[PDB]
Amino acid sequence: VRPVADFSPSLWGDQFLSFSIKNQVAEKYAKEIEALKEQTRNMLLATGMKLADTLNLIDTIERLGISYHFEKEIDDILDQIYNQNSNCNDLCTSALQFRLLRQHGFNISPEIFSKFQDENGKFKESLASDVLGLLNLYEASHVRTHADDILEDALAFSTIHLESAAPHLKSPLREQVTHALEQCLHKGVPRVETRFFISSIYDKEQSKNNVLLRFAKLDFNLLQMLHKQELAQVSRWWKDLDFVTTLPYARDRVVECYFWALGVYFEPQYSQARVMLVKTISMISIVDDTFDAYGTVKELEAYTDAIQRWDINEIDRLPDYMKISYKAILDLYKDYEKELSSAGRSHIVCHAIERMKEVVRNYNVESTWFIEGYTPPVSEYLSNALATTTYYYLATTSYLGMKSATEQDFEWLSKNPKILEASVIICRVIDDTATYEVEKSRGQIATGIECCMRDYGISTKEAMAKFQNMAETAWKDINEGLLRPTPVSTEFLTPILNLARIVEVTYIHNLDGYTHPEKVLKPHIINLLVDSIKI
Ligand SMILES: CC(C)=CCC/C(C)=C/CC/C(C)=C(/F)COP(=O)(O)OP(=O)(O)O
Ligand SMILES: [Mg+2]
Ligand SMILES: [Mg+2]
Ligand SMILES: [Mg+2]
Repeated sequence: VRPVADFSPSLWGDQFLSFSIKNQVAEKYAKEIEALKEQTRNMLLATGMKLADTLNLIDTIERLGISYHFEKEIDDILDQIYNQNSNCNDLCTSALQFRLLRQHGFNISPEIFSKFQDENGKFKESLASDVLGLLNLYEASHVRTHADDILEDALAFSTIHLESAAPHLKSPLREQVTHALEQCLHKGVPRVETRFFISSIYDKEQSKNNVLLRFAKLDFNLLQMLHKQELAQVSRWWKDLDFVTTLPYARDRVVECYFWALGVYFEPQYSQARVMLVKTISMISIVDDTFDAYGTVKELEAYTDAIQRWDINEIDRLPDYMKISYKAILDLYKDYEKELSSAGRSHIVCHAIERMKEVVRNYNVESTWFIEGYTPPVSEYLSNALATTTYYYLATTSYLGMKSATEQDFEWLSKNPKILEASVIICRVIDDTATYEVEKSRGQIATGIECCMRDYGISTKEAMAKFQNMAETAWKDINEGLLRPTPVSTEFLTPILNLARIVEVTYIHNLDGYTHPEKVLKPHIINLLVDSIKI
C-alpha cells in the first residue's frame, strides 16, 4: 500500500510550454535600450552633483532594476562617497548613504546616526514628522550587523511612526511606505521589488525621470522575454520526463521552481545558470516527495545507498519507480557535464553532487527519526535539518552555470562559510515556524519547534520567538559577510543572499505559510512571467 495522493495539479497548465520571441520587438527594445543605457550612464558620470542627488540617483536606478548595467560606475561613485566620508546632516540622506554603502560592502560607520539621537542613545522623537527620513531609516535598519547596536531601535522607531503617518500621505509615497512596512527592500526578491517599484511607484511619481522610467520598463520587458523562453525550454524538458504520470505521487511545480531560480539571479548572463538551477530544484523536489510522501522505510534506505554509491549499476537494486527517479538524476548531471565541456568546467559538477548525497542522507535520517518517533535536542536537530533545506545544495548548484565560478569558489563554499550557514538557518527556522502546525498534526514530532520546546522546556510561542532571533542573528551575519574584504567576489555571495530573500518572500505569511504553491507565489509569477509592464 502507499499514502493517499493529495497534491493537486499545476494551476498553470501549458501557459508556458511554448513561447516564441517576437524578434522585431526584441531588437527594437534592445536598440533603444542601448541608447537609454548611455544616457543613463552620463547621468551617473555627471560632475558637480550634490550628495543627496547622487544617492537618490543610484537608489532610483537600483530600485528600477537596471543597476546591473552600471556595476562599475555605481561602485566608483559609492567608493568615492565612502572615502570623503563627508557628513550630510539630515536623516533621509544619511540613512540612504548608510544603506547603499553597506549593501555594497563598504563598512561605513553607524556613527553617522549619532546626531539624530539624544544623550540617552535613542532617536530624537522630533524626527517622527519626517516621513522620507523615517522611510530611509527603516530600509537602513534592515542592513545592520552585530556591531550596529546604535541602530537597535531604528526599526521599531521608524515603523511606529511610518504606520502612523501613512494613511494621510500623498500617492505614490503612501503606497511606497505601506509596501515597505510589509516588505523591506533589502530582504525582498530583486525582480519582485523592481516590478512593484516600476509600475506602482515610479510610474506615478510626479517628478519621475522619463528617461529612467522608459529605460526601466523596456529592460524589464526585454529580460522577461528571455525568462519566458527559459521557462518554456525548461517546461518542455519537464514534460519529456513525464513524472506527472510515471511518478504520480510527485508534485508538478516546475513553474514555482523557475521562480526560485529567477530570484537567485535574473540577469541575462546567468541564463545558463538559471536553467541548470531550476532543473536541480525540480529534481530534488521529486526526491523530497519520494522520502516523506510515498517510499517505505526499506525503499528509502536503498534509495539513499544508491545515491551515495552513485552509479547506474545500482538502479536494479531499487524498486521500479525509484528507478525512474534515480536514472533521471544521473542523466541530469551527465547533461551538466556535457554543457560545461565547452568551457572545460565539468570538473566542478562533482561539488553539486556531493551536496545532493548529503541532502539524501539527511532526508533518510529525517524519516528514521519520524518512524522511531524521535524528538532530538535542538543541536542534533539542526545538525541534520539544516541540510534538508537543500540550501547548501542549491547554493552550490547556482555556481555551476556561472561562467566565472572557479574551483576556489567551490572550495570556499564547501567549508560552509558563515554567510551560507546564515542563509541556511533563515530557511530552516522560517520554514519550521510556518510549517509547525501542519507537520505537528502529521506526527512529525522531529520538527524544529517541537525539538525546541522539549529541549528548552518552553511554550510554542517562546520557541518560535527563539527561532525568530536566530533568523535575525542570521540576517546580521549575512550583512557582515557582504562587507569588504569578501572571501570570494561579491558575484558569488549575491546568490546566497538571494536564497535567503526567497525565504522571506515565500513565507511572508507565517499566519498559515499559505499553501506555498498557489497562494504567495502565484501573484509574483504572474507579475514576473505573465504580464509585461504596460508602457
Ligand atoms: C526548509 C525546507 C526543507 C523546505 C521549504 C523551502 C524550500 C527550501 C523549498 C525548495 C526545496 C524543495 C524543492 C522541496 F520540495 C522542499 O520540500 P517541502 O517544502 O514540500 O517540505 P519539507 O521537505 O520541509 O517537508
Ligand atoms: Mg522532507
Ligand atoms: Mg515535503
Ligand atoms: Mg519544517
